[PDB]
Amino acid sequence: IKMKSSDFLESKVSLAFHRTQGLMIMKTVYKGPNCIEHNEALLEEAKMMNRLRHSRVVKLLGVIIEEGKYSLVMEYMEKGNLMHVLKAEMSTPLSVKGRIILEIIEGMAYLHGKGVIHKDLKPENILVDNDFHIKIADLGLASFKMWSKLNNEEGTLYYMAPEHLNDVNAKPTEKSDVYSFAVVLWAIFANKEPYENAIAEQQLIMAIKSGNRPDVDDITEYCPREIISLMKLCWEANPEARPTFPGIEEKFRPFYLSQLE
Amino acid sequence: VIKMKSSDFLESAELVSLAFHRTQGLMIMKTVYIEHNEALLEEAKMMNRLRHSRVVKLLGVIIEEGKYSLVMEYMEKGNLMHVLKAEMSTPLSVKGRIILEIIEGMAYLHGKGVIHKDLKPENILVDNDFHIKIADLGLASFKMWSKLTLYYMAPEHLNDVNAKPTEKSDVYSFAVVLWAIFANKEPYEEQQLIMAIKSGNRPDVDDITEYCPREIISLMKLCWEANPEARPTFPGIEEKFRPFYLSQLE
Ligand SMILES: C[C@H](NC(=O)c1cn(C)c2ccc(-c3ccn4nc(NC(=O)C5CC5)nc4c3)cc12)c1cccc(F)c1
Ligand SMILES: C[C@H](NC(=O)c1cn(C)c2ccc(-c3ccn4nc(NC(=O)C5CC5)nc4c3)cc12)c1cccc(F)c1
Repeated sequence: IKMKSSDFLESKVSLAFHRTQGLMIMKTVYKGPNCIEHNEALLEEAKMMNRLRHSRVVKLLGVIIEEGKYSLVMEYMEKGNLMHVLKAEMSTPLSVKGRIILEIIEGMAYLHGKGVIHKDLKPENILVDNDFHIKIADLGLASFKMWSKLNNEEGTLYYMAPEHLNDVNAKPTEKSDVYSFAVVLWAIFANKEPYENAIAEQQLIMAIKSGNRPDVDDITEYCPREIISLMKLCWEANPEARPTFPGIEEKFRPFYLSQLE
Repeated sequence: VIKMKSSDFLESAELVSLAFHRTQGLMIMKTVYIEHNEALLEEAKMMNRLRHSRVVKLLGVIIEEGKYSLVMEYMEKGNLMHVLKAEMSTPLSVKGRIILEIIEGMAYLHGKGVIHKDLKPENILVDNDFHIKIADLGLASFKMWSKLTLYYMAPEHLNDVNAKPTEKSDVYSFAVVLWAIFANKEPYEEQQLIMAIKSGNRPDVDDITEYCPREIISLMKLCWEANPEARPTFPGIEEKFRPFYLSQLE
């Protein structure tokens, strides 16, 4: 699982070419003074990332732990993130959008089943391959404590549950990821980011905390009536009222097979 | 649009940077930052069409491969709040002219189908002669370049980010600028205040200790009416305020 920087041809998210295994994605996280006290915990977190093995989760291919330099190596996803694909000038049919929603659900159920709270689910953390299959990613390292710590030693809020806005000590839960899935759902059918009419961040933060949600009327594409009810269910103000991902998969999978696929 | 190069500038200093152009003088540069380019250039081509004596002009754009910058004309005295708080006094006649120039600038923008949406004293810049220009520091009007305070927000946009701003949203902002011009300070010296504003709270008129003509108090109250329908338009304000300024204030 551990690699060396010299395992890569010579040229912060970059395309990298490993000398034997080929094209990969490299994110160098820290390039400063030595800090080897963190190293066993960083290595154990990398091993936890590497044990996340599921078709809808980006695989960690390697970790570089060098005396001044820490890097994570991931597999490459050819088509970029969900928002870029939704905005490409070829249209994405309802059947493919339905499949993507189910795969996001499958990936998120798997992560929650492994005791992982994503904490930063958004269209940019949903990557797409050539066949329009998706994998969940963590570009800002929001999910693993020590790597997030190392990233910050010396982000968009459209998808943040309202309980976390203006609250640095609220602990993210499974219901915080369910909130983010709701707005991603809205984005998949609007083909754009929400809240285009916001003027100021404090206006948007306070509006969302008081009950503002993405404009369902701004979906001019056909959006099945059950998916509008799903997003509204998932962005409920009270987290206890939000469903779980296994619960979402149990209602959305038959609906996807009978109507959308 | 004029496209410019970073090699066209001698000196830079942060302040958004003040830059010294090789021929055209002092300028303000905001470095903001290939999928983006024809639309990014088209927004700039559109900004450049705002040509008016009371609106800050886009002089050029720098599209370099690690660098995206907007170049604006420089306003020597900074923004309106900085000028109102200086201990050199601003007589009523200069305050009246400033109000009329804000109106001219706002009428011109609306005439071009531009809704400012963020009118406030920080977006009102002042030159050496105390003439003003309307600016958009937060890039609030052009989406993609913005892609790269609530005291002046009309109550219909408070706790409602999906309502579409109108010309009447700028008239509300004008009203609070009026109050600030005569108090020489920001008003309301958030969820509690937001709700009070949504139910009718306004800046305290009794907190204006400077002399303030009766017509400007009534205009202020007219322009900040809860119902957007009751607020005048800027051409409507100009027909009442231009003769009033000439006969009483100038
Ligand atoms: C183990 C996994 N950790 C990660 O996923 C990542 C963590 N960090 C810091 C990353 C940084 C970049 C990428 C990434 C990976 C692949 N690609 N592929 C393209 N493709 C194009 O840009 C195309 C040209 C247009 N971009 C990317 C970007 C991933 C991760 C994970 C952990 C926890 C929860 C999870 F859910 C998942
Ligand atoms: C075309 C025009 N676009 C803009 O207005 C600006 C857009 N962006 C991003 C800007 C960033 C900075 C400035 C700016 C310009 C000049 N000055 N001058 C001083 N002076 C002093 O700082 C102190 C005394 C020393 N500051 C400044 C700051 C302007 C703009 C516009 C568009 C739409 C509606 C409008 F109404 C106007």
